[PDB]
Amino acid sequence: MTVVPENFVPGLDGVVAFTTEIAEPDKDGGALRYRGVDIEDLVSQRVTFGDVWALLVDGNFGSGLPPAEPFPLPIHSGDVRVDVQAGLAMLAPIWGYAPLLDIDDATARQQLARASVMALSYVAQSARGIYQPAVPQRIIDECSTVTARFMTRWQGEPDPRHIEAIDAYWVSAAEHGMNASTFTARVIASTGADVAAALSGAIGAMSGPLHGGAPARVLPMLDEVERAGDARSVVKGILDRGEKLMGFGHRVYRAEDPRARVLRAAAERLGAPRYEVAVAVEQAALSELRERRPDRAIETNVEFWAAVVLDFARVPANMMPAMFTCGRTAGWCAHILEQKRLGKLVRPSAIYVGPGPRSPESVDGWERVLTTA
Amino acid sequence: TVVPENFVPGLDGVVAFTTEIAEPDKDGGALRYRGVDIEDLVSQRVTFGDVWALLVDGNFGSGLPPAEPFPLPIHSGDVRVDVQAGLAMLAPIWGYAPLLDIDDATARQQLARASVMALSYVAQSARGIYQPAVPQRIIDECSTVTARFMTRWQGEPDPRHIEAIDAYWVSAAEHGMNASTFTARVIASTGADVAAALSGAIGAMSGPLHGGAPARVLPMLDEVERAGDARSVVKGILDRGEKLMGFGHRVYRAEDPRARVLRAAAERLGAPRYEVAVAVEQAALSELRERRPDRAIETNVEFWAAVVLDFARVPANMMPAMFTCGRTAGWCAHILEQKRLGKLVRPSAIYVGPGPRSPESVDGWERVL
Ligand SMILES: *[Se]c1ccccc1C(=O)Nc1ccccc1
Ligand SMILES: *[Se]c1ccccc1C(=O)Nc1ccccc1
Repeated sequence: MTVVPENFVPGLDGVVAFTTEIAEPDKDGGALRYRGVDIEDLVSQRVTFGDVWALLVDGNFGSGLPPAEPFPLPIHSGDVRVDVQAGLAMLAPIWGYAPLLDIDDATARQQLARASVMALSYVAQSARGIYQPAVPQRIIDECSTVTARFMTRWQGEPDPRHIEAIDAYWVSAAEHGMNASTFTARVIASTGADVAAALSGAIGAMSGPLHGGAPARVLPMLDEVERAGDARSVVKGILDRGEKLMGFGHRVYRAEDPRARVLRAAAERLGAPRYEVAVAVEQAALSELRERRPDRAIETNVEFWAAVVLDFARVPANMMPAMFTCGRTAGWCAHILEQKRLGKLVRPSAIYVGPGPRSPESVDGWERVLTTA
Repeated sequence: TVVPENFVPGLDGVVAFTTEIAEPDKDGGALRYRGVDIEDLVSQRVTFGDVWALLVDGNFGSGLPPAEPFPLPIHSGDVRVDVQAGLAMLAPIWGYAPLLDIDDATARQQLARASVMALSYVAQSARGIYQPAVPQRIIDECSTVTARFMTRWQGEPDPRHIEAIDAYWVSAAEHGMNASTFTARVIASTGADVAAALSGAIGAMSGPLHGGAPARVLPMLDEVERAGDARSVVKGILDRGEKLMGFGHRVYRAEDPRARVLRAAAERLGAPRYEVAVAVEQAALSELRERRPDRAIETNVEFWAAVVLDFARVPANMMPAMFTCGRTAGWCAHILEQKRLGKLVRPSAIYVGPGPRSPESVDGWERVL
């Protein structure tokens, strides 16, 4: 008889696959820490994304992310995710990226940083589009931070406070543990392949709708409440139609997500025009959902305030998933470097529950098969 | 106080899925596709397209369709990079929706369209940009996708070479759960489009640690052609410290069924390197077992994969792409199985890093704006 482990969980839910020193998503304590440093501390003191990238990868504020070299994007497919996923994979031949097996830690760290900032450059060019002239390097070179250079390359003359919005969002979305995309990067890195191939694979896993973390569409709901005037009526109407309230649902932490609280505070101080309506919608959505089902513990998803912050920086909705990918490159690179030092291939097992030995003549459609008989 | 739950890193020996696709019966020394032995499939010369349908669908009847005309848009100098990048760009132009928004029939059709697209991309990339493309009219004269692949790449393929590739691809179609197959399932579990899953799996196959890629034995095989004594040459390689390529421990009970199948194909098709290769196999096996009478030493399947692939005029740099082409059958079958399972793959990790500390206490804080 074919048996299965007693604590068999399809999808490896709750199974410990690694021990990491990178970050601690303290869901019981309601805090998020990068190498022991709270994200609230990082975002309150206005630490740029390039420095947080160094902190996660290196464990200290050693060497920040360098600027991207001039490299026009070679892929124009109409999908920003596809453009950067394919673009990164082709960096290995032209830049001579060796397999992770054949390089030391210092080479891998430089390669990770070089490609990480190239992914940001590729997204900015793809977002700008092919029907618009490229921004000259001189305007980009006037900027001081990586985040500022990204917006300048994409928008030309971005609002300085919109740059501050992206830094708050990118830091808050830099790393959140062993998600599907981070797991994908570590598995590819565990084969010894080049860092470009590992980053490209993780981009593909992030594209999936079920991955979680991409900003949900809440602008149609926010626009309606601004027009109607009563938030409680709008949320009740959406629920009464059999639809789901976007941006709200089951709790992830024990309470309010620390990333969600950080993003809401950023929208207030930076002067988000939608902040007043968004707060009113949040309290109405919580009150309606916490009363209709008083048993569930329901909090606000971080994707609700991520959309508000990204919309404030004038990011189109179809571009929002790409903004999430750009920030997550810090967490991806940190886990890739840690996996290289770990030095063990990741290969789980599978239990066969299929048919037993059967002759080919016993398979449906065998007569159609052409053979030497 | 921070303690792990009696684990080892890398998920070794941990069951992640149950599968109906294939059973690598290592303790019985047999490999079966949906219960069908690969030895039976090869002995009756079942083509790769039919085996692709058997793995994905569980039955024959609708094999791999011919590839549509599409000149390869990526020329990076690496065949793996070309196909991996090219497959990812199929989604926007072909309207590939995420796996969450399509039914099984749509997913199966999209997998077949991309799977045969990957073979065409590899053939075009191998042929290079310094040569004109083979016209579609000549390709249509062929009857199988394996013959279409050789025609698109070489132009005037030897019929024996086509049979050699067909035998190798069947044995390399699927070998259970591995890093590349695991990667394809993980990406599919997010609901992403099948093109993204295949592109990610190709990157996983690129890694040297994956295993199964054709062994580097040509310099050694060329050597025994000179000396003429297999026994003398192998002993020298061990004596000066190097490792005999293509030989190692046991994988199955005694013999890998794919290795026996591939070797039988070499003699059936009159491979010139066959006589030398068998002599090296016996010389390497006898000396390795004699030096270490405890460890079970058996011929790696990748040793005979190099012999068969080289016979078909496949260069050494192309051999990893050849392995990628054959494995597309297994990846497509597992992606469809993952689609029906509908459970996201999301493991957990334990934090063993530094405790809560202020940013000022971290080294290098003074160099931060
Ligand atoms: Se971009 C740019 C262009 C000219 C002068 C200064 C800048 C700049 O760095 N702006 C900025 C960076 C970071 C945060 C807010 C604003
Ligand atoms: Se390809 C080709 C071109 C012209 C005529 C016949 C073929 C052909 O089918 N060759 C072949 C296919 C499969 C196995 C052996 C040979």
